[PDB]
Amino acid sequence: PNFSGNWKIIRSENFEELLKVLGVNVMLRKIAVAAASKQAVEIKQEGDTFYIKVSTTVYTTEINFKVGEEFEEQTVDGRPCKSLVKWESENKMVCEQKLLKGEGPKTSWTKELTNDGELILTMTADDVVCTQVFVRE
Ligand SMILES: *C/C=C(C)/C=C/C=C(C)/C=C/C1=C(C)CCCC1(C)C
Repeated sequence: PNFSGNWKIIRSENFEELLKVLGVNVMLRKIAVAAASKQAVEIKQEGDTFYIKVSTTVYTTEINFKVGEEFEEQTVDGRPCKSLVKWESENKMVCEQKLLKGEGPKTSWTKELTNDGELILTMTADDVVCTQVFVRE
Protein backbone atom coordinates (compact mmCIF):
# COMPACT_ATOMS: atom_id res chain seq x y z
CA PRO A 1 0.00 0.00 0.00
CA ASN A 2 0.96 3.49 0.99
CA PHE A 3 -1.21 5.77 3.00
CA SER A 4 1.46 8.46 3.41
CA GLY A 5 0.29 11.82 2.19
CA ASN A 6 -1.68 14.93 2.91
CA TRP A 7 -5.35 14.21 2.40
CA LYS A 8 -8.23 16.67 2.02
CA ILE A 9 -11.88 15.76 2.50
CA ILE A 10 -14.19 15.73 -0.54
CA ARG A 11 -17.25 14.00 0.88
CA SER A 12 -18.74 13.23 4.29
CA GLU A 13 -21.84 11.07 4.72
CA ASN A 14 -23.91 10.04 7.74
CA PHE A 15 -21.76 11.94 10.21
CA GLU A 16 -24.74 13.59 11.94
CA GLU A 17 -26.47 10.24 12.37
CA LEU A 18 -23.29 8.87 13.97
CA LEU A 19 -23.13 11.74 16.45
CA LYS A 20 -26.80 11.23 17.26
CA VAL A 21 -26.16 7.57 18.23
CA LEU A 22 -23.36 8.93 20.39
CA GLY A 23 -25.73 11.26 22.27
CA VAL A 24 -24.66 14.61 20.79
CA ASN A 25 -27.47 17.20 20.85
CA VAL A 26 -28.77 18.72 17.59
CA MET A 27 -27.09 22.16 17.57
CA LEU A 28 -23.69 20.61 18.36
CA ARG A 29 -24.23 17.95 15.72
CA LYS A 30 -24.82 20.61 13.04
CA ILE A 31 -21.72 22.53 14.08
CA ALA A 32 -19.67 19.33 14.13
CA VAL A 33 -20.89 18.41 10.63
CA ALA A 34 -19.68 21.79 9.43
CA ALA A 35 -16.30 21.26 11.17
CA ALA A 36 -15.98 17.82 9.54
CA SER A 37 -16.26 19.37 6.08
CA LYS A 38 -12.91 21.06 6.72
CA GLN A 39 -11.21 17.88 7.94
CA ALA A 40 -7.65 17.19 6.79
CA VAL A 41 -5.60 14.06 7.40
CA GLU A 42 -1.81 13.82 7.31
CA ILE A 43 -0.36 10.32 7.33
CA LYS A 44 3.18 9.03 7.58
CA GLN A 45 3.41 5.26 7.10
CA GLU A 46 6.61 3.24 7.71
CA GLY A 47 5.91 -0.47 7.33
CA ASP A 48 3.04 -1.18 9.71
CA THR A 49 3.77 1.87 11.90
CA PHE A 50 1.46 4.84 11.38
CA TYR A 51 1.58 8.46 12.42
CA ILE A 52 -1.69 10.21 11.69
CA LYS A 53 -2.69 13.83 12.26
CA VAL A 54 -6.37 14.66 11.87
CA SER A 55 -7.33 18.32 11.96
CA THR A 56 -10.13 20.77 11.36
CA THR A 57 -10.13 24.59 11.53
CA VAL A 58 -9.54 24.92 15.28
CA TYR A 59 -8.46 21.46 16.45
CA THR A 60 -5.77 18.91 15.69
CA THR A 61 -5.08 15.44 17.08
CA GLU A 62 -2.32 12.89 16.54
CA ILE A 63 -2.83 9.12 16.36
CA ASN A 64 0.30 6.96 16.50
CA PHE A 65 0.03 3.19 16.26
CA LYS A 66 1.60 -0.01 15.03
CA VAL A 67 -0.70 -2.58 13.43
CA GLY A 68 -1.44 -5.39 15.89
CA GLU A 69 -0.37 -3.42 18.96
CA GLU A 70 -2.87 -1.93 21.38
CA PHE A 71 -2.81 1.81 21.89
CA GLU A 72 -4.95 4.49 23.46
CA GLU A 73 -6.92 7.19 21.71
CA GLN A 74 -10.43 8.63 21.95
CA THR A 75 -13.80 7.76 20.42
CA VAL A 76 -15.47 10.13 17.96
CA ASP A 77 -17.44 11.74 20.77
CA GLY A 78 -14.27 12.12 22.81
CA ARG A 79 -14.20 9.21 25.25
CA PRO A 80 -10.83 7.52 25.99
CA CYS A 81 -10.55 4.01 24.52
CA LYS A 82 -8.18 1.12 23.91
CA SER A 83 -7.70 0.48 20.21
CA LEU A 84 -6.26 -2.31 18.05
CA VAL A 85 -5.70 -2.03 14.29
CA LYS A 86 -5.55 -5.05 11.95
CA TRP A 87 -5.29 -5.41 8.19
CA GLU A 88 -8.33 -6.69 6.33
CA SER A 89 -6.54 -6.68 2.94
CA GLU A 90 -3.62 -5.05 1.16
CA ASN A 91 -4.95 -1.51 1.44
CA LYS A 92 -7.60 -1.63 4.18
CA MET A 93 -7.20 -1.62 7.96
CA VAL A 94 -9.82 -1.91 10.68
CA CYS A 95 -9.67 -0.60 14.22
CA GLU A 96 -11.72 -2.03 17.08
CA GLN A 97 -12.18 0.13 20.18
CA LYS A 98 -13.08 -0.52 23.82
CA LEU A 99 -14.10 2.13 26.34
CA LEU A 100 -11.63 2.59 29.19
CA LYS A 101 -14.57 3.57 31.42
CA GLY A 102 -18.31 2.96 31.32
CA GLU A 103 -20.67 1.81 28.59
CA GLY A 104 -21.54 3.12 25.15
CA PRO A 105 -22.30 2.11 21.58
CA LYS A 106 -19.79 -0.25 19.97
CA THR A 107 -17.37 1.91 17.96
CA SER A 108 -14.76 1.21 15.32
CA TRP A 109 -13.07 2.80 12.32
CA THR A 110 -11.54 1.75 9.00
CA LYS A 111 -9.12 3.34 6.56
CA GLU A 112 -8.83 2.21 2.96
CA LEU A 113 -6.76 3.30 -0.04
CA THR A 114 -8.76 2.70 -3.25
CA ASN A 115 -7.32 1.95 -6.71
CA ASP A 116 -8.48 5.42 -7.84
CA GLY A 117 -6.28 7.17 -5.27
CA GLU A 118 -8.94 8.05 -2.71
CA LEU A 119 -8.62 7.50 1.03
CA ILE A 120 -11.85 6.26 2.53
CA LEU A 121 -12.44 6.52 6.25
CA THR A 122 -15.41 4.90 7.91
CA MET A 123 -16.42 5.45 11.52
CA THR A 124 -19.04 3.22 13.13
CA ALA A 125 -21.28 3.32 16.19
CA ASP A 126 -23.49 0.24 16.46
CA ASP A 127 -25.55 0.01 13.28
CA VAL A 128 -24.66 3.47 11.94
CA VAL A 129 -21.76 3.97 9.53
CA CYS A 130 -20.23 7.32 8.59
CA THR A 131 -18.21 7.39 5.37
CA GLN A 132 -15.68 10.12 4.56
CA VAL A 133 -13.70 10.34 1.34
CA PHE A 134 -10.41 12.20 0.83
CA VAL A 135 -8.03 12.90 -2.04
CA ARG A 136 -4.39 13.88 -1.97
CA GLU A 137 -3.69 17.59 -1.65
C1 LIG B 1 -7.73 6.94 11.35
C2 LIG B 1 -8.45 8.20 11.22
C3 LIG B 1 -9.27 8.56 12.22
C4 LIG B 1 -9.45 7.68 13.42
C5 LIG B 1 -10.01 9.83 12.14
C6 LIG B 1 -10.50 10.37 13.25
C7 LIG B 1 -11.21 11.63 13.12
C8 LIG B 1 -11.91 12.17 14.12
C9 LIG B 1 -12.00 11.55 15.48
C10 LIG B 1 -12.59 13.45 13.85
C11 LIG B 1 -13.67 13.82 14.53
C12 LIG B 1 -14.43 15.08 14.33
C13 LIG B 1 -15.51 15.20 15.10
C14 LIG B 1 -15.85 14.09 16.04
C15 LIG B 1 -16.44 16.40 15.08
C16 LIG B 1 -15.70 17.59 14.52
C17 LIG B 1 -15.10 17.22 13.19
C18 LIG B 1 -14.01 16.18 13.36
C19 LIG B 1 -13.76 15.69 11.94
C20 LIG B 1 -12.76 16.84 13.93
